[PDB]
This record gives sequence, C-alpha cells and structure tokens, in this order.
Amino acid sequence: MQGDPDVLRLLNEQLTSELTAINQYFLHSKMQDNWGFTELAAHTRAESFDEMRHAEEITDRILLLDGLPNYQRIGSLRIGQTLREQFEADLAIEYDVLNRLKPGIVMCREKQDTTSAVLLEKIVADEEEHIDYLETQLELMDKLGEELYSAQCVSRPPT
Amino acid sequence: MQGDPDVLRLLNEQLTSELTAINQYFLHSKMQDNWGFTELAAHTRAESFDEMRHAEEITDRILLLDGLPNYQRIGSLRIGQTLREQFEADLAIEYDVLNRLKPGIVMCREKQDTTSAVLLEKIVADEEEHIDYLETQLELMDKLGEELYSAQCVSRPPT
Amino acid sequence: MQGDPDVLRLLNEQLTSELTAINQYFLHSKMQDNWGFTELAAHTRAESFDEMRHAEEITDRILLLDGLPNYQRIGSLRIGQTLREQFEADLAIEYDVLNRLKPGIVMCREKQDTTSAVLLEKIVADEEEHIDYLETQLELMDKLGEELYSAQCVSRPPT
Amino acid sequence: MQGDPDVLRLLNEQLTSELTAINQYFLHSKMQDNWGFTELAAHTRAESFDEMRHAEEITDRILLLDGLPNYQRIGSLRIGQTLREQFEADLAIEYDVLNRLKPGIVMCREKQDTTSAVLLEKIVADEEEHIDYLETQLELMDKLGEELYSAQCVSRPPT
Amino acid sequence: MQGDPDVLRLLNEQLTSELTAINQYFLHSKMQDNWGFTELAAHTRAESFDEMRHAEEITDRILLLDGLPNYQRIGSLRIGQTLREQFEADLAIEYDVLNRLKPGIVMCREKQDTTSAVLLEKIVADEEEHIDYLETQLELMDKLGEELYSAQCVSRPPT
Amino acid sequence: MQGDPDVLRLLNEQLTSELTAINQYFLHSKMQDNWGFTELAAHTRAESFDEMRHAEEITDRILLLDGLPNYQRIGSLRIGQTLREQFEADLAIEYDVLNRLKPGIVMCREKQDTTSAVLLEKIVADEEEHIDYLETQLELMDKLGEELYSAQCVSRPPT
Amino acid sequence: MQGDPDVLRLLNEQLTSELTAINQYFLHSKMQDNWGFTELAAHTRAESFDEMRHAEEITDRILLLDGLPNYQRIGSLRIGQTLREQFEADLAIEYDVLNRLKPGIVMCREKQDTTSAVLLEKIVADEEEHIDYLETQLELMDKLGEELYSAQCVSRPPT
Ligand code: HEM
Ligand code: HEM
Ligand code: HEM
Ligand code: HEM
Ligand SMILES: [Fe+3]
Ligand SMILES: [Fe+3]
Ligand SMILES: [Fe+3]
Ligand SMILES: [Fe+3]
Ligand SMILES: [Fe+3]
Ligand SMILES: [Fe+3]
Ligand SMILES: [Fe+3]
Ligand SMILES: [Fe+3]
Ligand SMILES: [Fe+3]
Ligand SMILES: [Fe+3]
Ligand SMILES: [Fe+3]
Ligand SMILES: [Fe+3]
Ligand SMILES: [Fe+3]
Ligand SMILES: [Fe+3]
Ligand code: NA
Repeated sequence: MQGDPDVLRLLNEQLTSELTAINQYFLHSKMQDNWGFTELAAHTRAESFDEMRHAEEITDRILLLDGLPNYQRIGSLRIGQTLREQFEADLAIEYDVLNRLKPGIVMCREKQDTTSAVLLEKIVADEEEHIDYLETQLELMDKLGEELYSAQCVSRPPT
Repeated sequence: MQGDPDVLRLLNEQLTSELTAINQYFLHSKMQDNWGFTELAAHTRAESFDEMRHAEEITDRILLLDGLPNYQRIGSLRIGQTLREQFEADLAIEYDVLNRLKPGIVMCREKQDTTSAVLLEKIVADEEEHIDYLETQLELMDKLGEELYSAQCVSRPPT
Repeated sequence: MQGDPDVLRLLNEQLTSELTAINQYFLHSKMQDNWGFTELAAHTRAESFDEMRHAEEITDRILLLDGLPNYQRIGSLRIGQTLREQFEADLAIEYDVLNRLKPGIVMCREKQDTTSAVLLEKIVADEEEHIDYLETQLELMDKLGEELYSAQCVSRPPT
Repeated sequence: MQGDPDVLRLLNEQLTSELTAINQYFLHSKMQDNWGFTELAAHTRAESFDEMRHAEEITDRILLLDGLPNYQRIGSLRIGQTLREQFEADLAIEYDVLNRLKPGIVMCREKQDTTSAVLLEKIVADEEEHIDYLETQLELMDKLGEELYSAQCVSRPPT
Repeated sequence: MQGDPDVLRLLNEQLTSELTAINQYFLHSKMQDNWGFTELAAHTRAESFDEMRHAEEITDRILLLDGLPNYQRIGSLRIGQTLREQFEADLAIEYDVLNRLKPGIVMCREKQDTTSAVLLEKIVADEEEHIDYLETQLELMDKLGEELYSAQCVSRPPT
Repeated sequence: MQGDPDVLRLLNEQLTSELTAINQYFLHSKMQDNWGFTELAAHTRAESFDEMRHAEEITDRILLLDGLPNYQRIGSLRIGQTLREQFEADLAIEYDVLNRLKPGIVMCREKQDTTSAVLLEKIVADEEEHIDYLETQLELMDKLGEELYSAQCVSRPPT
Repeated sequence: MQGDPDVLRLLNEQLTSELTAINQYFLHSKMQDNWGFTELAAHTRAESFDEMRHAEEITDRILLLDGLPNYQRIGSLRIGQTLREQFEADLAIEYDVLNRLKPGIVMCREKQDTTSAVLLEKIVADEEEHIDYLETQLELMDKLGEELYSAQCVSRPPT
C-alpha cells in the first residue's frame, strides 16, 4: 500500500527539520557544556535526543507508506555564539515546524490519512511546549539579568 | 444519550468486521499450529485476541451511544489452505477495514462525534501495522523461498 | 589553547564521515527491519550508535582545540536496496575512513598532537573490525547462498 | 622412582600428539570463528582446551616417573581450508592416537605400569567419542548439504 | 635492564613538575577552603591527588629503567592570592608540561622507548583537559563577574 | 582487507615467540611444582596463560590482516635445571621479544598500521614488566642466599 | 586572628620536616617494593601517608594562625641503598623532629598557644613510636641476621 505523494513529501520535509534540529541542538549542548554551563547542557542534550525519536517515528511512518526517508538532505544550521543566540536559533526552528505542520495536519486529514495526521499533531504539541520553555528562558534572562541567569546554569562548583 | 444513526451503523459494520477477523485469524492459527507451524501459530493467535479487544471497545462505544451491538452477523470467512493463502486472506480483510474507516472517520467528525472517530483512528493505525507485517511476510516468502520461509515457522525440533 | 589548523581540518573531515555513517547505518537498519531482517537490523542499529559516540568524541576534541565542529556538511549517502548492496555500501565508507586516517595519524604525530592521534588510532582499530565483519558477511552470503543467508537474519517466527 | 624407558617413550609420543592437537584445533577454532561459523568455533575451541588437559595429565605422569616431558617436538599440522577439510584433518590426528595407544596400553600393562595404562585408557575413550562426533558431522554434511549444514554453525544473526 | 639517559632525564624533569604541581595545587586547595570557597577546594584537592598518581607512575617507570627518581628537586611555586591568580598560576605549570612533553614523546619513540612514550602521552591528554577546565573557569569569571563566580564556589550555607 | 608483508612477518615471528614462551613457562611451572616450589609454580603457570592470551591476540590480528598464523613452528626451548637457570632462561626469551619488537613497532608505524603497532606496544610494556620481575627474583637470590630464597617458594608445610 | 612569629616559624620548620619525610619515606617504599620487599614496602608507604596527614594538620594550624605554610622548601633527603641504610636514614629525620619539638612545645606554652603545643605534642608521641619501630627493626637485623630479616620482608612466593 502506497501513501499519498503530498503527505509523503510533507513527512520528508518534517524529517529534514528533525535531522537539522538534532544536529543544531546537539552542537549547542556541547558548546554549552564546553562553556561550563553543564546543567543547562544536559537539558539541551535531551532535547536533541527527543528530536531523534521524532525523526525515527517519521521514518517509520514513511517506510510504512512505502516512501523513501530522506537522510541526505539537511536544512541550514543556525549555531548561536551566546546562550541567548542559541535559545533564539532553536526557537526559529521550532516556529518553522508549526508553520509547516499546522496546515499540513489539515491536509493529511483531507487526504484521509489520520495516522500521519495524528503523528504530526503529536509533534506540534511537543514543539509548542519546547517553544514555551525557550521563550521562558529568554524572559528569565531579562528578569534575572544575563549574568545571574547564566549562574543558574553552572553546577557548584563549576565544571 | 443517543448516538447518530449513521455513526451507529458504521460502528456495527466495523464490529461485524472484527468478529469476522476473530474467527478467521483464530481458525488460521489452529490450522497453522495443526500443520506444524507452531511459532507462526502463536503470532496469529495473538492477532486474533487483539481483534477481540477491538470488538469489545466497539461494543462499549455502541452501548454507550445507546445502540444495539450486532453479535449475530458474521462476514464471509476466507480460510487459507496454505500459509501464503492465509496471509493473503487476512490481508484482504484489513484492506476492507481501511476502505470503510477512512471515510468513516471523516463522517464521524462531521457529525461531531470525536470519541467514536478517535476509536476508529486507533483501529486504522493498528490495521496499517498489521497490513505491513502481512505484506512483509509475503515478500519474505519470495526472498527466502516457500520452504525456507516455512522452516522459520516451526520449532526445534518441530512439535 | 589552540589546535593545529591542519589537525583541525583532519578532525572535521572525519567528523563529516561519522555523520554520514550515522545516517547511512541508521537508514539501512530501518530498511533491514522493515524487510523482516529484524535480527540483523538490531546489529546495524548498534553500529549506527557507535558512529554517534565517535562523532561526539571527535566533537569534544575539536572543541578542546578551540575549533569549530562542522555539523552542517554531509557526505553522499550510499543506500542499498538489498542486503548485499547495503554491506558493500557500508564497506565503501569504512574503507574511505582508513584511507583518510592512515596518513592523518602520522601527520598528527609529526605535528605533536598525540591526543588527537590516539583518538584517530582508536577509530581505525574499530573500523578495521567493522570492515572484517562486513567482509565476512559478504563471504557468508556466497558460502551459504543468498536465501539461506537471509534466513539467518529473521526471527522465529519472522516479525 | 624411575619409569620404564619404553613406557616413557610411549608417553612422550602421546604428548607430542596432544601438543599437535592443541595447536591444530585451536587454529581451526580461530579460522571457524573468523569465517562466521561462531557456534561451531566455540565447540572446537573447547576441544582444544580438553587437549590441553590431556597434555597436562601426561606431563604429570612423565614427571612422576622421572622422565623428561618433551615440549620441543611437534607433529605436522594439517590446516583445513574448508569446514569439511578441518573435520577430516582433526579426524586424522585422532586415528593416529588410537593406532598408537591401543598396542601401547597392552604394553604398559605388560610392563606392570597400570597407572600409565589407565591414563592412556581414558584418552582412548575420550578420543573415540571425539572421532564419533567428527564422523557424525561429516555425515550430517552429506545429509543436510554443505550450505545448509554451514548455516547450523552461524548465530542469528551471524556475528 | 637500563634506560636511555635522555629518556631518563626527560622522565625526571616531568617528575619535578608533578611534585611541584602536587604542592602548588594542594596549598591552593587549602587556601580556597580556608577562604570559604569549600566547593572549589574539593576539586582542586582532587587535582592534587591526581598529580600524586602521575608522580607515582613516573617513579615506577624510572625505577624499572634502573634510573634514580629525583624527589629532591622542586620547581618554583606560584602561589596565588586570588582565585583568578590561583587559576593562572596552575595554568602556567600545565603549559610548561605540554611544552616539555610534546617534543619529549617524539624523542622517546625515536629512542624506541614506547612504554615511556605512552605514559607521557597519557599525561598530555590529562593535562589538556585540566588546562581546558582552567580556561573555562577563567572565562566563566569574565561572563559571570568575579563576585557572582565566587558565590558558585561556597556551599549553602558557607561553611 | 590485506596486510603489509613485513608487518605480517613481524607478527608471525612474535607469535612464534609467544608459543615458545607458553611451552617453556608452562613446563617450568610443572617442574617447580614437582620440586615442591608450589607457591612459585602458581605464578609461573599464570605467566604461561598470559602468553596464551598474547598469542590469541596476535593470531586475531593476523587473521584480520588476512595472513596465516603460524602454529607449526616453535622456538628453541631453554629448560632450566635449577630455579636460577629457569629464571635466566625465561629472561633470555623476554629480552629477545624486546629486541625484535622495538624496531618492529617503528616499522609498523612507518607502514601506517597503528593497530598492529599498538598491539606490539602493549606486549612490550608487559614484557618489560616480566623482565623486571625476573631480574628482581635473581637479585633476591643473591641477597637472601639461594637456600633462603627457595624457602620462600614452598608452602608451610611443603606440598 | 594573628599568630606569634616564633610559633609560626616553629610550625613551618616542622612542616618542612614533614614534607621532607613524606618524600624520603615514599621513595624508600618504592625502592623496597622494587627490591621485592613488598611486605615491608606497604608499611613504609603507610608511614608516608601518615606524614601527609601531619603536614595537613600543621598546614591548617598555620592558616588559622594567618601564616604562610611553606610548601616551597624541602629538607635534604637521605636515600638509603640497603634496608639497613633506609632504616637508619629514617631514624635520623625522626630524631631531628624530637630535637626541635621538645623545646618547641615548651616555648609554645610560654607564649600561651596551647592548641599549637598540643598539635606538636601529638606529633612527638607519634614520632617516639616510629623511632621505637625503626630501632627495633635494626635490632632485629642484628639478632636474626640480615639475610633472614630480609626474608621476613618478602611475600611467599616473592613478588
Ligand atoms: C465473538 C466475540 C468475542 C469477543 C468480544 C471476545 C472477547 C475476548 C476477550 C476480551 C478475551 C481476553 C483476551 C484478549 O482480549 O486478548 C478473550 C479470550 C479468549 N477468546 Fe474470545 N471473544 C469472542 C469470541 C471468541 C471466539 C469465536 C473464539 C474461538 C476460539 C474465542 C476464543 C478465546 C479463548 C480460548 C480465550 C482465552 C480464555 C481465557 O484466557 O481464559 N473467543 N475473548
Ligand atoms: C547527527 C549527529 C548525532 C549525534 C552527535 C548523535 C549522538 C547520539 C548518541 C551519543 C547517542 C547515544 C549512544 C548510545 O547510548 O549508545 C544517540 C542515540 C540515539 N540516536 Fe543519535 N546522534 C546523531 C544523529 C542521529 C540521527 C541522524 C538519528 C536518526 C534516527 C539518530 C537517532 C538516535 C536515536 C533514536 C537514539 C536513542 C535516543 C535515546 O535512547 O534516548 N541520531 N545519539
Ligand atoms: C600451544 C598453543 C596454545 C594456545 C594458542 C593457547 C591459547 C589459550 C588462550 C587464548 C587462553 C585464554 C585464557 C584466558 O582467557 O584467561 C588459554 C587458556 C588456557 N590454557 Fe591454553 N593455549 C596453548 C597452550 C596450552 C597448553 C600447552 C596448556 C597445558 C595445560 C594449556 C592450558 C590452558 C588452560 C587449562 C586454560 C584455561 C581453561 C579455560 O579457560 O577453561 N594451554 N589458552
Ligand atoms: C608533597 C606534599 C603532599 C601533601 C601536602 C600531601 C597531603 C596528603 C594528605 C593530607 C592526605 C590524607 C590521607 C588520608 O587522609 O588518609 C594524602 C593522601 C594521599 N597521598 Fe598525599 N601528600 C603529599 C605528597 C604525596 C606524594 C608525593 C604522593 C605520591 C603518590 C602522594 C599520594 C597520596 C595518595 C594516593 C593519597 C590517598 C588518595 C585518596 O585519599 O584518595 N602524596 N595526601
Ligand atoms: Fe521535533
Ligand atoms: Fe522539540
Ligand atoms: Fe481490528
Ligand atoms: Fe488488526
Ligand atoms: Fe566511526
Ligand atoms: Fe564504523
Ligand atoms: Fe587428546
Ligand atoms: Fe580429542
Ligand atoms: Fe600531572
Ligand atoms: Fe594536572
Ligand atoms: Fe608475550
Ligand atoms: Fe611475558
Ligand atoms: Fe611526622
Ligand atoms: Fe613518623
Ligand atoms: Na534454517
């Protein structure tokens, strides 16, 4: 049984987004750890691994639909040079997901592929929470001031 | 609390298809077990028990909607005389499910019955997986050869 | 502390090779799994995860040398459409690694970066074993024959 | 305490055979493992270690009889390039053992050295079983076909 | 067994450096503890004990090479009066180590003393990580501000 | 994958030395045990088993390199008639290993085969240590006096 | 809180002696261990670690007194070439401690610094005991005879 060509292309575009985010988040976590923000880095690393899960799920869906998962293509990394830049770069990816997926889900259901729809609805919900988390860190950076904020991202003592 | 008569009719149609699948899968597994393919048989038998669970969830839904679950009607069994035929026979039932539930779900949602819809979406998801497994079994029969595939279905020694 | 720029170029090239390998091995694993070769897929999946460890190790080193780990660039995937093509495709990557690392190690040592050299020596040893595994599988295919080899790669019963 | 000179010679010849067998079987196990026949390899390896135990028992007896255990001399290895060859090679050693030890035991008892007699009687009993196993393996190859037989020697999946 | 005279000299110089580092780091840990930066103190102290382990490993190698471990000689301590100074002082030792050991290792290998080479390669790897940590600490001080940074070094409450 | 002819020859010469050592050490332990030096014999025996491990490692590396491990050829055994002679005879083998492997390693690295080099470097480190142990035993005999030294080799009471 | 200049100088002279002792004793244990006197070496080593403890205590008392602990200066090492010489060399250090600390304590108490006096009194009690031990070892050598005494220092068998 073959999936709908547009649904499949939508899934591959999402796949590319996940692969991009895996790399971007993973690199950020390494950088964060390298700067001594070890506590922050553990969180960002986990976000990276969650993206790997999404990526695998999508790959599973594509193969079931008899498509070809695209592992060759990658989007453009935005690698931040400060904590703030990193949060904002990560926000950018997440917002791009929502813009793609919101109308994509509607399309999936019009094409009577609810299983694909449901998988993307799951992703939307996960990205909304991450977007919320990030936007809250940026808020706290302003409420706290950048130094005091950063201090909450190191262990005691710093390592 | 009375359900939409069309939604109700759809649910009863799906229940008929579950009860048919239960009998078909169960019998196929007894045959497989009776032929010597005991390892395969256990798998088929479990598939039968999952159909039972689906049938019961459908029954619950119908009763909740004040409908009358149809336990009288059974569709036409396709009993396979070879492992290949049995896989093809089970495969044909699942495709009927998809063919019915795809527009079924869209309809449920238009009639503003999301709970019934979510039940059918769950079923579509499981059926797709089972279709994939069965289609994959048939491909494996071609790659391995009939005899070779069949030998992976018996225990050691054969019981 | 600043790393030798050629050493850093070498590490980044190898990084790209690891990332290419992660994707290629992961996809091959999902394809093998989707064909029914569930026993083989588990192994291949594990080979993919070692590549991820390697990539992190190289990343750590690059960061320590105050370099810029490249997560943007990816090599050409070689995707196989049979078990044989897959083994050959994965072999081609590994062989590339050796050819790059054999001179690289000598070079790292001429440049007095032994930590980087030892890292790459470790990689070489691993790749040598993976190559030996792959090449042995290809041999087995011939000794046992395609089908019979394939049968050793499915569970009982097949899943 | 001094041993009879012919008994000591008989014992030292048997030792050479053990030492020969140790090396032959161990290399075979290595080559079988290297080939992917890892299940067979473990058995062959175990056979090598039993040979080591024989060799040590013979050494003990020689030392007790105030003789000189010969660890310098070795027989000619027959290294097989196929599973069948390896079995026939191993068989050939085991037969030489019977041919030597049968008259040897009668001799030991004639010379009233029953302890050496009993040691040699145990080795004969052990070699007969090993020979029988090798013969069965050669037979199974004929009954199952070589490829099919080989497949019973790999693990699932082939490691 | 006699060691090469230059290798032995290289080894004894490294020993002096270890002995120097042991004392410097230990005093620093004591002064950090004494200042109330008790969380930092424990890490620094641990660093001192790793130095002790290095020193013992070097001594073992010298003794094995029939040389004379020099425990009389010591380098000039650089005792810091601020946390920043202490970090810079400690850094200065670690850099001298790299500067000595880099050419030293090539020399050991030229003289075909690989065991001494490997020991020195391990120390380099360890020193690079320590240097990186010190650099990160210096950086964190800049990013967090000195007071804020210091506060990440006291316990709650300050003991 | 095919190994360099000089590296393979180097590895095989070393394998010959390991096999030779295994025999010499094992027989020495048996003699020591038969003289009543049961405590010393246990250590000598364990040394033999370590040689067995090295021989397996070399064998594996040869097989990976697609060479033929030589199990046919054994070096000349020096079998000591006193503890001192045994000690000295074992020293002579070990010093031959160092003699070969020192330029051997350098050549391995010139030929860009680091995995092989690293195996031999490990072997050299172990041998340097066994030489230390043996030379110290010989020193102890001179210090304590042979009778007294021998007494430390027996159990209480002697067995 | 500021300590008396003579008390501080007293404490620092003693610290210098502890640091000197640590080195002399540790190196002696390493030599003893390398001569095969492994049992004796363990005790000598533990003595070194006890000196380390005294040095930390003195360091703490100095810091509390607001002085500068001297970790730059080490006394003259007497490194014995035989057990007897090592024993005698260690005695000489210990007797110097008593020589200093005896009037040292009295002066401490005249200056109304009992905490410091009590630390030194503890040190003296420990040293008197280590002197007893060492003098008894030297007596034992005369009684048993050096060879025999040495034999009690090795394990069975010697390692
Ligand atoms: C037709 C409507 C049926 C319904 C709604 C139903 C429901 C269930 C359910 C919920 C279970 C529990 C196990 C599981 O769900 O996996 C079960 C077990 C079982 N089913 Fe059915 N079933 C039906 C008919 C049948 C038929 C036609 C057979 C033919 C053999 C059958 C044979 C069995 C057996 C032997 C068990 C195990 C009993 C036990 O474990 O004590 N059932 N059934
Ligand atoms: C591209 C840079 C990547 C890095 C640096 C990386 C790193 C890692 C590491 C170190 C692990 C754990 C290894 C272990 O525990 O054995 C891991 C797990 C995993 N990887 Fe990746 N990986 C990368 C890309 C990918 C890609 C392209 C996929 C495609 C599916 C993927 C899928 C996964 C999954 C599903 C897990 C398991 C997650 C978990 O168990 O929590 N990764 N990754
Ligand atoms: C001559 C060529 C030989 C080879 C290639 C060889 C190989 C090996 C290897 C690789 C081991 C691994 C030990 C471990 O992993 O701890 C081993 C163990 C052992 N060796 Fe040998 N060895 C040889 C000769 C001998 C001889 C002459 C004896 C005489 C008794 C012997 C007796 C043993 C025994 C009893 C063990 C351990 C048994 C066990 O692990 O179950 N070996 N050997
Ligand atoms: C030179 C100035 C030194 C100072 C001030 C010093 C200080 C100390 C102190 C106070 C302890 C406490 C031990 C205990 O509480 O049981 C200790 C333990 C120890 N010392 Fe040192 N020591 C010095 C030199 C050395 C040297 C040259 C070595 C050579 C190996 C060494 C190796 C060790 C080790 C391995 C421990 C225990 C490790 C642990 O507790 O985790 N020390 N040292
Ligand atoms: Fe995602
Ligand atoms: Fe996310
Ligand atoms: Fe169903
Ligand atoms: Fe189903
Ligand atoms: Fe890799
Ligand atoms: Fe690999
Ligand atoms: Fe035998
Ligand atoms: Fe046998
Ligand atoms: Fe160090
Ligand atoms: Fe360090
Ligand atoms: Fe060896
Ligand atoms: Fe050795
Ligand atoms: Fe003291
Ligand atoms: Fe003392
Ligand atoms: Na089979």
